Amino acid sequence: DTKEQRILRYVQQNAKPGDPQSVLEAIDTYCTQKEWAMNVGDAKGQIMDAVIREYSPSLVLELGAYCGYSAVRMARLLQPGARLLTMEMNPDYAAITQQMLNFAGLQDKVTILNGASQDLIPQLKKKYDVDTLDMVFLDHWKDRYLPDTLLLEKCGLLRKGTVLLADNVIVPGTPDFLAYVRGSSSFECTHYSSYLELMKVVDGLEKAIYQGP
Amino acid sequence: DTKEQRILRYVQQNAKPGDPQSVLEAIDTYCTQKEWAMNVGDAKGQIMDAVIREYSPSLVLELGAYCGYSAVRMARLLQPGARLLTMEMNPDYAAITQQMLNFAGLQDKVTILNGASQDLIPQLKKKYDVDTLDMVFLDHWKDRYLPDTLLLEKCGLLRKGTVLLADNVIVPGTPDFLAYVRGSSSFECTHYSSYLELMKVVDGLEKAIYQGP
Ligand SMILES: C[S@@+](CC[C@H](N)C(=O)[O-])C[C@H]1O[C@@H](n2cnc3c(N)ncnc32)[C@H](O)[C@@H]1O
Ligand SMILES: C[S@@+](CC[C@H](N)C(=O)[O-])C[C@H]1O[C@@H](n2cnc3c(N)ncnc32)[C@H](O)[C@@H]1O
Ligand SMILES: O=[N+]([O-])c1cc(O)c(O)c([N+](=O)[O-])c1
Ligand SMILES: O=[N+]([O-])c1cc(O)c(O)c([N+](=O)[O-])c1
Ligand SMILES: [Br-]
Ligand SMILES: [Mg+2]
Ligand SMILES: [Mg+2]
Repeated sequence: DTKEQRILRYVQQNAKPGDPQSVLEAIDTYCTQKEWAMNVGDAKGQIMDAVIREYSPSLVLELGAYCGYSAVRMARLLQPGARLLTMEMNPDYAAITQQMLNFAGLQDKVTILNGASQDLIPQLKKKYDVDTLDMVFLDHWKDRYLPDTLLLEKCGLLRKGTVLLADNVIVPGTPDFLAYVRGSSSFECTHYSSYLELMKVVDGLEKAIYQGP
Repeated sequence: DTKEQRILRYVQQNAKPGDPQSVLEAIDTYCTQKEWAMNVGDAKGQIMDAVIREYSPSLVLELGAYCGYSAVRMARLLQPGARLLTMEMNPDYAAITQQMLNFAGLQDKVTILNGASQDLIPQLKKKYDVDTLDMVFLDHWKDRYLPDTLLLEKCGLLRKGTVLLADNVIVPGTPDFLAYVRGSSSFECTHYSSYLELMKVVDGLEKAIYQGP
């Protein structure tokens, strides 16, 4: 089996179907105690959660699904009738994502788009009936953040107020993208500093309440 | 200089005087980005916080102060009239702890005792007219947890309801202590699983809001 198949199996064993919180917690545990994986992670996930709650987007685009962790994070906070589209070019990853969404009970709010962003973004208006996007989460290969931002602009998919949220602008880093959006009057930028989710060591406290001799 | 001098300087440089929360955050930042140190840490510190809030102890004894991190955590949550005694054998560390508490503005709630727990525990009743303790936090050298627990009992410092809270019962581990309190009818035990505070890698998200062409 693969790492992504092992993550899904761990979720199926330990999380609760229909409970997105339990799914996030199970992936967090597996990927900090058993095998590291490139999910956005809990620390940066809290920041993502706050951006979703603040802007209450009706239509979100995610670039890079992997196993569905960030899709589960975002979709569980969407208002009724709000939607997430997520693009993923690795079909085995997309297959895991679909199963993860089904387990979490969020499959009716998320649509997986199979293929590469450079091929699918130009299809959003015609094939998927998108007018403009309310929010875009960028988390795919880092050398594509800037070209896809420019493609979204050229295709007329952004409007005033559309929120781009980009992972990993420090590590592995996206210096061309950062230079562009920070230097351009077309974007108002805010940086949110945080941490990667690396492997951890389990420890514990014991509470012992004295009962008398 | 020493690691503990560098930690204290980083706090004085970056935290707000009189603000315990800012002091904790500065220590967290230094000891996860610059140099690891044996503080209880933020994850286990949240559990400590919850125990303090649940039992609202009027008299707390801490075994092992180091730089004052856990003393700041506990003292900032103590109610009016409550006090913390902390024992620290290392005079250099005891001095750092005093400066740390002074900076945080918590010095009037904490009394530092500079000596070894096995020497000072039998003197608490005579030197401070202690009757019994409401809570004990054990976080000193791990081979002393069991003998100091037995000494606290012998010297009459525990009452029915006194809460012992022990750090590191998994890593580095306190197997004799754990076997004793879990096995003994004199203690009712609860385990709180958590994680060590190891070094982290800074990353961040960028929020870029589109304004138009
Ligand atoms: C870091 S992972 C996604 C993690 C996910 N956002 C999360 O937080 O759970 C990166 C993903 O992007 C996919 N990918 C990379 N370039 C892509 C592109 N141009 N179009 C679509 N998917 C892409 C990869 O196959 C991979 O699954
Ligand atoms: C892990 S550190 C304490 C960390 C502190 N509780 C915190 O979370 O910020 C251990 C400390 O215990 C002190 N120590 C070890 N054995 C002791 C003893 N028998 N009596 C008093 N202090 C002791 C050491 O000098 C050291 O500073
Ligand atoms: O190597 N990493 O720490 C990461 C982290 C990440 O969050 C990534 O998205 C990533 N990637 O897409 O290649 C790599
Ligand atoms: O080595 N460690 O990870 C630790 C952690 C700790 O929390 C400790 O208290 C410690 N010690 O007192 O020696 C050591
Ligand atoms: Br691929
Ligand atoms: Mg990422
Ligand atoms: Mg400790």
